Amino acid sequence: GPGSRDVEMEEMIEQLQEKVHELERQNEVLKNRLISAKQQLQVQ
Amino acid sequence: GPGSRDVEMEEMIEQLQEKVHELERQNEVLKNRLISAKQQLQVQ
Repeated sequence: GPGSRDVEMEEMIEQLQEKVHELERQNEVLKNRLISAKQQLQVQ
Repeated sequence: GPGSRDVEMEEMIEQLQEKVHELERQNEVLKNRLISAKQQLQVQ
């Protein structure tokens, strides 16, 4: 008989949560690139 | 199909999908700001 757990449901949810996490990481990288460029422009 | 939905689960899934969309929009803007500045650095 089928198991109590729906593994496919678990994976679908985990995939969506990981998509949010990876976009947040990419957002942070972009923000840091902008910070870095502005810091470089401000010298002198 | 038949219209049976768990309201709280559906709302959480939609909120996560909207977060993905918002992060994608935000990251497009940051990337395009960086591209714009590089293009300006090419003004000869």
